[PDB]
Amino acid sequence: PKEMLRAQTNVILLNVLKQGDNYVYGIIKQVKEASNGEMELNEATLYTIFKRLEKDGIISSYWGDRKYYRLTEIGHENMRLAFESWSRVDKIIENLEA
Amino acid sequence: PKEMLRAQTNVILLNVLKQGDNYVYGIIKQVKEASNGEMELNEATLYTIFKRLEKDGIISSYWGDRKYYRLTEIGHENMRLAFESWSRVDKIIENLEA
Ligand SMILES: Cc1cc2nc3c(=O)[nH]c(=O)nc-3n(C[C@H](O)[C@H](O)[C@H](O)CO)c2cc1C
Repeated sequence: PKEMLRAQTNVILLNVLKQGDNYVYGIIKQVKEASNGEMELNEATLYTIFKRLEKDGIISSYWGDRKYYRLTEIGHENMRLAFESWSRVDKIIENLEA
Repeated sequence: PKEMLRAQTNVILLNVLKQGDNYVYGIIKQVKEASNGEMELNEATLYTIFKRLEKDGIISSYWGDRKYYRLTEIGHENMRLAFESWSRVDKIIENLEA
């Protein structure tokens, strides 16, 4: 299911960035560690996703003193809205089971 | 965010069907109750989503002795796979926070 994995990777990448500004290799390390090894992102997958997020204003980038990525203001608020509504969804689903 | 609401509604509808075969009005009642009133689905929204799920083999339909909908075999397994991987995602996200 290609576009569910895509969605999953998006959420994860945004959450890494939420923890702090980071660069591609740093992100890939953090995701591999937090996933107990089960998830090893390809450098190129990150460039594809980051090209799209930048265009949509959700993230921005800049150079160290190596390319760093940053969650924008829009990006933070979009994450908050997403977490809020998906949490409603999770409780609705909880009420359907019992 | 049109296509996130769409995704949310999909998950909810599939979970209703997971609880048991149901018909459009019954589903809408159950979702409104489980959502403490915050979520009132339109009859037409359900037809749009159910047309797509049927085509993809995820659900099927039949008449009572009124149209009933049913999660297919594929449908159940797809739900299980989705719940499993999103649960990995949730734990990965948990490790990134602390
Ligand atoms: C920020 C966030 C975004 C999510 N996005 C999706 C999604 O696009 N599709 C999906 O099926 N589940 C998503 N989920 C998980 C969802 O709440 C649910 O656990 C699974 O969809 C299966 O129940 C998301 C969860 C979080 C916390």
